Amino acid sequence: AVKVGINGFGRIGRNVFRAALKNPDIEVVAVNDLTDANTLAHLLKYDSVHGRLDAEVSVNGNNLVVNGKEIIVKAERDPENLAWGEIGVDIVVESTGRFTKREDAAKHLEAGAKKVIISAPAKNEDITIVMGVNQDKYDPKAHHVISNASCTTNCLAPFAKVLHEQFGIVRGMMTTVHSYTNDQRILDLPHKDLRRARAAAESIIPTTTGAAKAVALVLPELKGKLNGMAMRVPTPNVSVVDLVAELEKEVTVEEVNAALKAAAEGELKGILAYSEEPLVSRDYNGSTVSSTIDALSTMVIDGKMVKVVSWYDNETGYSHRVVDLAAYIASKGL
Amino acid sequence: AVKVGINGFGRIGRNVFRAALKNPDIEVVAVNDLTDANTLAHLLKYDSVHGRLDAEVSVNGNNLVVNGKEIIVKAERDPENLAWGEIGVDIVVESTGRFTKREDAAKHLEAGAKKVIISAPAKNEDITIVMGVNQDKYDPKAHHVISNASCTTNCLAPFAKVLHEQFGIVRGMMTTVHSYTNDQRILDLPHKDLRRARAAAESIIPTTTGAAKAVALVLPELKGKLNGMAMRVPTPNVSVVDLVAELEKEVTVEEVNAALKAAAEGELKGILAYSEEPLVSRDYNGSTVSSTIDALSTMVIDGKMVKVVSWYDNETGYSHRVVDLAAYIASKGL
Amino acid sequence: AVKVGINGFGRIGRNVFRAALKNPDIEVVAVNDLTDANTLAHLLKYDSVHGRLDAEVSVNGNNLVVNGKEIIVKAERDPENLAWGEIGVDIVVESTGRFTKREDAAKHLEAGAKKVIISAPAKNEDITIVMGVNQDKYDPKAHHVISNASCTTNCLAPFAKVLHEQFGIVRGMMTTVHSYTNDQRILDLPHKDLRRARAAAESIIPTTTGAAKAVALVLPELKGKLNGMAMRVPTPNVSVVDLVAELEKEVTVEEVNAALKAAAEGELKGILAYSEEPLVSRDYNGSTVSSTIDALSTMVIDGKMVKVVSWYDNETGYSHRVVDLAAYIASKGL
Amino acid sequence: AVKVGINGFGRIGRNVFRAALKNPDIEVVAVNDLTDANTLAHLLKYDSVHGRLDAEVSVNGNNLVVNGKEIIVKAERDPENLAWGEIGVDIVVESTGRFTKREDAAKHLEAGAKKVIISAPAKNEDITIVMGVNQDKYDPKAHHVISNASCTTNCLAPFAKVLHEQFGIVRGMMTTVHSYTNDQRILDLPHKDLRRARAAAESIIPTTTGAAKAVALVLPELKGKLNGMAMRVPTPNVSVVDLVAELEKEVTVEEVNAALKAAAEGELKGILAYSEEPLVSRDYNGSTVSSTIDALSTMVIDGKMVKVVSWYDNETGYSHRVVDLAAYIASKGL
Ligand SMILES: NC(=O)c1ccc[n+]([C@@H]2O[C@H](COP(=O)([O-])OP(=O)(O)OC[C@H]3O[C@@H](n4cnc5c(N)ncnc54)[C@H](O)[C@@H]3O)[C@@H](O)[C@H]2O)c1
Ligand SMILES: NC(=O)c1ccc[n+]([C@@H]2O[C@H](COP(=O)([O-])OP(=O)(O)OC[C@H]3O[C@@H](n4cnc5c(N)ncnc54)[C@H](O)[C@@H]3O)[C@@H](O)[C@H]2O)c1
Ligand SMILES: NC(=O)c1ccc[n+]([C@@H]2O[C@H](COP(=O)([O-])OP(=O)(O)OC[C@H]3O[C@@H](n4cnc5c(N)ncnc54)[C@H](O)[C@@H]3O)[C@@H](O)[C@H]2O)c1
Ligand SMILES: NC(=O)c1ccc[n+]([C@@H]2O[C@H](COP(=O)([O-])OP(=O)(O)OC[C@H]3O[C@@H](n4cnc5c(N)ncnc54)[C@H](O)[C@@H]3O)[C@@H](O)[C@H]2O)c1
Repeated sequence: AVKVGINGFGRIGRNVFRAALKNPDIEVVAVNDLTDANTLAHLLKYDSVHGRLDAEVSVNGNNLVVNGKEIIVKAERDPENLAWGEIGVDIVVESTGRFTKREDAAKHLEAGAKKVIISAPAKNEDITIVMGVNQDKYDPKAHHVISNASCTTNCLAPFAKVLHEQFGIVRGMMTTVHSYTNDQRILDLPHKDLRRARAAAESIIPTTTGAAKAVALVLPELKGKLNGMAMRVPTPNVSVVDLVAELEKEVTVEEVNAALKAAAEGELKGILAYSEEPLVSRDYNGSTVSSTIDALSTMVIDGKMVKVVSWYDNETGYSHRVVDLAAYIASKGL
Repeated sequence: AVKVGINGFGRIGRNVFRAALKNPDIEVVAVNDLTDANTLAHLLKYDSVHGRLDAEVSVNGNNLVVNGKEIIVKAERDPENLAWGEIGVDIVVESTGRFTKREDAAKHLEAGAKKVIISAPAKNEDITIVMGVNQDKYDPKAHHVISNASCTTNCLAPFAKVLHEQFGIVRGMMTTVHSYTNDQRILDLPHKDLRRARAAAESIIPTTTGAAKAVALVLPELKGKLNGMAMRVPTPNVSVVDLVAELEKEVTVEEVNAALKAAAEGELKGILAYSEEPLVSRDYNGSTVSSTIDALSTMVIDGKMVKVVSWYDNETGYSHRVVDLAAYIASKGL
Repeated sequence: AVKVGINGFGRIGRNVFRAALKNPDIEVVAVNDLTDANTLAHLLKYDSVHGRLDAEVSVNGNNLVVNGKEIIVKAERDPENLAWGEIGVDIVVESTGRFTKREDAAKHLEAGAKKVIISAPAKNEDITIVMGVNQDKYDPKAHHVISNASCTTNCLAPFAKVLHEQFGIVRGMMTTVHSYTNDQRILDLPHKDLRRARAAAESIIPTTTGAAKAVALVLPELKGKLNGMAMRVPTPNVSVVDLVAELEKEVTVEEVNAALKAAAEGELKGILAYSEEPLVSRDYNGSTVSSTIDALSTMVIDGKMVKVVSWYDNETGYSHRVVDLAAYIASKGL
Repeated sequence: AVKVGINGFGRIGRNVFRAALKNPDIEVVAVNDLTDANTLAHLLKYDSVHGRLDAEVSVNGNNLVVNGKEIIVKAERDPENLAWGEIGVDIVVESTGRFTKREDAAKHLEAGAKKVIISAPAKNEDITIVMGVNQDKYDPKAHHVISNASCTTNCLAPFAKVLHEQFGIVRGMMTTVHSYTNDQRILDLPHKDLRRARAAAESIIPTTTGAAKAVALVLPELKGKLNGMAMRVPTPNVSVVDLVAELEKEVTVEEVNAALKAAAEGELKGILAYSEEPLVSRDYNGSTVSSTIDALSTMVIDGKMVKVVSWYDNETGYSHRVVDLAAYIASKGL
């Protein structure tokens, strides 16, 4: 029903597409990138990480035909010339990675879109939402440039929430051991981040993350209580959050895991998951939840310091959240 | 001067051999493995991780010849049959990974050697030593079967000592993001550990570690204060320790780095190193120190919770400490 | 229908099992390995290359329970002790990699089975079959210990048959650029083959292959005309054959491609596939045919020399052919 | 001596820089890229493939200081603006990958340079040289825009030359199994070549090559007699050429190998090398020759069809040849 347009048909853009084909509440009517339709059809069809799209994809002139519906292909470098309004696009998913500051993202609104979901942390957005955490704070009257935060924040927030509500976080530090992404380099090339300049598939690469601090945007009570870093490693998809926290109450592993399982089975079902199996990163490829607790890794010291580890498919989970947010937003009235 | 034999000419035995080539004090005279001298000479010459050996290597009958010196090659499955005594070996480096219980390692003693250094965490050993942390605790009379601990423990202990001595650790949790080793599987094969059963180069693999508890063996005051986990990733060598600790003194990032830098330049010179460069794991390939603080990653929260990151070449640094321990033991009279 | 047993529940053993679940002609009633039922169920459930099995898998005592069918699990190191006969097993799939000589393989018949399929090149076998090439040569009275040849030979033979029949092969050389397998080493360890002793995921590793020579076992006319080598590379599955042959007739790329395409659509349907897409190795992960021509790579020089490239999922395509041969053999009378 | 400028301080640019450090005949006075001196200094110091540069490297304002030598750093996207002439640069190495067409490369001549070496196959150049094959054909008066061809052509031409001279090539097909380069993509992104669009470290990726054909530029007699393809694989550096050729005379494997070895030790010493060790790609990291025959891989069928395999460090060997050519051109007078 709600008409969606995707700006930047890359890892997240094409994964959102894939997640959207499942949602009957949403309809992707157009995509914009920097290439032609033949190239997009080919990239959409064959995915190195996710396998063949199971849908008939063809090219009809300048457009994509997927299961008989035509999808408009644009190739406009400048968001202002998109003309979203002319084709009836209501919600734009901004997934280029170039327009995360309000000045650029709002161009879509000026082009006739009713709402914009930035697929990353933003600057000056109306509101930053983590589904299952603070979607209730969205005001349809006032919020038009919406950030869906990062994949890492989507992983950490749901369980930080649980731990905080339940035991109370004094302070905590995280490490995300993260698959490489298109922001890195194949072989030692210039980068703003000198760590991210280095061959992506050959090293463990420390890099900064704003994800722990960003939790404070969706869970105000944690402002100034978490910090963290990332470690980019030689895998193409799937990541994991390692959080070490000092709690207010004294707990046991059993207690910590019970609260997490409860939430995964209740309030956070479909967002937070819980696993007691000894799995590895490849096992989570294709996982649509935001966070899956590795129960076997939970660990406590002195009743107060806990280690919690949670898996996330950084392309899939995050893309399903983008679609969830689009439906929720549309559900509040456009 | 002191003659050394190496049992198990694998990643550690060959790395120990390379390090011993630069040591004035010890001389490797014989090796034992399960293969022929021709295979061993090939493996010693050409290393996938460390490149070509810059030495002249040849085979003379059943022996390896390295820079004119003849090295005896044995192929004895049973340590008891080694006959270390006849060829004068006083110190045996136990690097097979099969004889880590004192009872098994003591077979070299039966075979004529005077001291045994097990290249891993041991069972019932006379003493566990971490060079620069507790070598002073070694008694030449009382201790014959000595464990050099694990690579991770050698990384963590030298800086856990500084932090504790300086600020006081209340409690702390570690994660080692570690390169794969020969204990893993190429493609999903039975293993006691169901996580290590999985394709080593394809996933992020959580696995347990006793390295954080094992710090208690060399710094008794940390007994029951640390715990940790490991994450094996798709790189062939070089690992990193990520420690999150609750300190007793309120600190700044600058004071933590200054204490670390101070120890690296002083007391722990050769063992602890300190780096302010934004490096990646490949830059640590060949590093001989046990631990190199990544000073740029140091972070504090609420003045009490710290994050310290330290690099280690799990093959080279650990091998260099094996040689250091061997010469320290020799220095104390054998 | 025909009851089957699997000896060696590894990459081929488990992939045959997966293939067999959707074949109504055969039924796997028992497997043999060197491990417990819990480890095998785990490995059957979660695969690093092929993902999660879509079947319900559990452990019932000492056995596996798959989709409500109890599967007997054995842990006999000696085939002669398998007692295949007492539980009605007619065909045994020999996939341990240890029993490729007819005399070793024949222990299975001593144990009560009626037929043995060795999942690799054999020694002294009754017959070597390549489905699609010479299965008509199977004789139910004279052949009991059958070899299904190698994955490489199953890729090459079907298209070498078309080129030969249509144009006539004078001579030709093959290279298989192949994924790594459990026969290789994680980090430089002794191996009979000094090339396979080297870190599997770190290099391009030239290795010998008998596959081009083995085509003569299924296509007698090609004896002495083909030879080749292999290059093992850092990918966990999927391989490709590059054949260069001197032909009898003058051809064009179009002629050669049309010939391959006709065979793929007619006689070799299901065994030989034909692709006009510019795909990469990951796109063929899960592919069930033995051979898929990369039509874009077909090249001719001087009307006489041709280059043909064909893809193959070395685990899946091969495993499906084992299943096809088991079904074929059962149709001929047991 | 000859003052050299480098345009595009990338994999080839910095490897040429490394190679030049050793040449007393050539002096690198300036480099141009698109970033600052601090970034370039860091990239030159720390290399993911070749390790730490053994030289003192610092930044002196806006310049690089290497072992006392100041190296001017420019950052001009447009070659027209480099003003080579003003700083005395005689030879320019064009290694950005963007200016291979004569009209773009000639811009360096208009900016004051005397000669331009394009580090890639070119369009409309004055001449294409393969050191040790046709450098004798270079005319100082007439040739000012010179291509040093590709890394593959440099591997192939030296031994195709020997083979043709000795036995005579009728026709041949080559496959180059090649390390990934910065021309590829980390995770499926638009690319002009839909093969090269796919995740580089995840697959075996077939791609066209003009290297076989380009041999005819340097060995005119082979025009129309060779063709080939490439396969990009998950390794960061080092490649291998696989040539299958129909010969004019009848040879033995022993004859072919002795011809290659004779050339490697005579004519082509330092360009063509010969190895009888069973080595792997990582063993050739840092290899400065153009082509190293893998003698154990030589194979003959019917005395007429030959397979010759040759290794090449695509970064280092090519880079030393760029330095070789520069020194050659200089010696003929500027
Ligand atoms: N990859 C992940 O795991 C991930 C997860 C969550 C959020 N994100 C965020 O999503 C964003 C996209 O990341 P990605 O990994 O998908 O990147 P990407 O490189 O795969 O895709 C970006 C796409 O945008 C296109 N593009 C670039 N500039 C354009 C322009 N001006 N107009 C139109 N198209 C343009 C590119 O051609 C490409 O197709 C970034 O903000 C990233 O931080 C990424
Ligand atoms: N790789 C590392 O980073 C590392 C670091 C520190 C300590 N360690 C420990 O060192 C030990 C060896 O580790 P590795 O990685 O060098 O292993 P590895 O597999 O590469 O080497 C073991 C070697 O021992 C030989 N061997 C096996 N059984 C033998 C026997 N009975 N007699 C003689 N030789 C025998 C094998 O042929 C092989 O060469 C293990 O205890 C491991 O925990 C490993
Ligand atoms: N992986 C491939 O691409 C492939 C393709 C075609 C043919 N093959 C052939 O198939 C055979 C198996 O290859 P793989 O890749 O599956 O190997 P693998 O190493 O993955 O599996 C071997 C299995 O046999 C079990 N095993 C070993 N010795 C045993 C014994 N004595 N009794 C019972 N079980 C035993 C092991 O525990 C393991 O599960 C080899 O002959 C191989 O050449 C392999
Ligand atoms: N990598 C190899 O093995 C290899 C080998 C032989 C030849 N080559 C050829 O050499 C060239 C360079 O290849 P590479 O692998 O080094 O690539 P690269 O991507 O590593 O480096 C190119 C460098 O050029 C700089 N650059 C880009 N545009 C520029 C501009 N307009 N002005 C100045 N600098 C600019 C980039 O920042 C980068 O540092 C290509 O033509 C390639 O085909 C590459």
